[PDB]
Amino acid sequence: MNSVTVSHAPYTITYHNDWEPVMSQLVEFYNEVASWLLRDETSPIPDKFFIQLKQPLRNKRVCVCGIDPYPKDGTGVPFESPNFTKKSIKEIASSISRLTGVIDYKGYNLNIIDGVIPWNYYLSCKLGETKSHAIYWDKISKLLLQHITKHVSVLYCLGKTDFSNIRAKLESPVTTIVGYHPAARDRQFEKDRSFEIINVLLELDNKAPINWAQGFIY
Amino acid sequence: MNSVTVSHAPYTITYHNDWEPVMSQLVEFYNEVASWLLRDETSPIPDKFFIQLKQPLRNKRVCVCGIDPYPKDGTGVPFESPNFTKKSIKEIASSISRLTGVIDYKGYNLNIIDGVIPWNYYLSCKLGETKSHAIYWDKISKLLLQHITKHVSVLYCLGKTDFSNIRAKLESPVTTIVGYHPAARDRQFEKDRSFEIINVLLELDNKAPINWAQGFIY
Ligand SMILES: O=c1cc[nH]c(=O)[nH]1
Ligand SMILES: O=c1cc[nH]c(=O)[nH]1
Ligand SMILES: [Cl-]
Ligand SMILES: [Cl-]
Ligand SMILES: [Cl-]
Ligand SMILES: [K+]
Ligand SMILES: [K+]
Repeated sequence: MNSVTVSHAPYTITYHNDWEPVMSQLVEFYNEVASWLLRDETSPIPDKFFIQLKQPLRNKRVCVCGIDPYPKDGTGVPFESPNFTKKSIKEIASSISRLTGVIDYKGYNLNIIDGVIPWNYYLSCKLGETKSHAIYWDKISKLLLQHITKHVSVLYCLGKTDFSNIRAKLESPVTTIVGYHPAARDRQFEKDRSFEIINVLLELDNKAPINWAQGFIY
Repeated sequence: MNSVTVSHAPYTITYHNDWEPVMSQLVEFYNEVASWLLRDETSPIPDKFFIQLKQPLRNKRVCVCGIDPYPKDGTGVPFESPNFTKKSIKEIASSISRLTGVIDYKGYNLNIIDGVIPWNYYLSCKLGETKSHAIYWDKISKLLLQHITKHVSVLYCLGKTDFSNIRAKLESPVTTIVGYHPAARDRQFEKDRSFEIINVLLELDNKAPINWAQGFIY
């Protein structure tokens, strides 16, 4: 676990060694755009922007990727809602409940699942405004996700319109699924088969399925 | 069925209307390289290069794709061996035999199966030399396979090394699986569950299964 310093808040970024190859470019890129980010109140707060860089990558086989943090109360862990109030994670838990038979739970967290790294393409938004920092994270977003696709077997992105151009953006050889976002119109998410498809493709790729029930909190 | 003219042999390419949108570009790319390509004796003969363009695409939900034709005796139909002598198709048949329970058969052809189009990424080779014509087919190969992946639900490529970067070339929402080639050492093809898993993937995509037993000749 090393760290590097950046000129603007949060001033230091702690990271796992698996990220070493991109940290130099990340410092340079972040120093360029950070003033744009910090003039607004943000979700998450700046000290939590990069908290997922503490996660290893070599033991990951699925990236679960949303476009950017919750408009409010983002923790720096994508989808995480400590009090289980956010619609997105509740919808995800409901789907996993249906697939796993786990009916009694108090919460759900993608970040405690073996082999899964939850990710947000953009690492912040202006408080209460989705995708408001897209232009500023852009170069960093491509850099960091491309780095993740060097490790994982499956990239699962949520939001058909949000991720409309993801394949041209990454130019990756990795398996990529773009599914419905939890708030997609007409409850399309609950019929989405992506969690099942991911496991079929992993086992095809000679990897263990994801045990999605590990995400539950009791 | 319409046809177009090319400047060198086979001179006329007849095609089903489903291929209409790539034909002008095909003519242009083929005219650019045919003079160099036709320095060699080929598998298949030039009059059979394009015979699969006679197939419709709108009723196809799976493409089974090899790298290029048999080094000798290619017929223009990928994997096809009229006398059932070639190793690849014998291994394919054996795999489908175990999957289906069909024990007595005299041959197997991937081209007589409802919903399947068998394909070769490169449409010829120099006689007796595998992948020898990749230099000539390059642009055509991308053009044609990309068009197929706008119609099929699953793309099944044979050759882990040959197709390792294929999802970056296609940049497609199609579900692409890359499996072992029939002649993979330590008999890895025999362990491969791709043919079986194709129907699982199709079901998740709300499509009908393939009846792989239609491929048998008796
Ligand atoms: O972190 C989050 C939360 C909701 N939606 C996302 O895309 N990411
Ligand atoms: O047509 C063929 C024959 C052998 N191998 C392939 O990949 N395709
Ligand atoms: Cl969506
Ligand atoms: Cl063979
Ligand atoms: Cl192989
Ligand atoms: K969001
Ligand atoms: K071949």
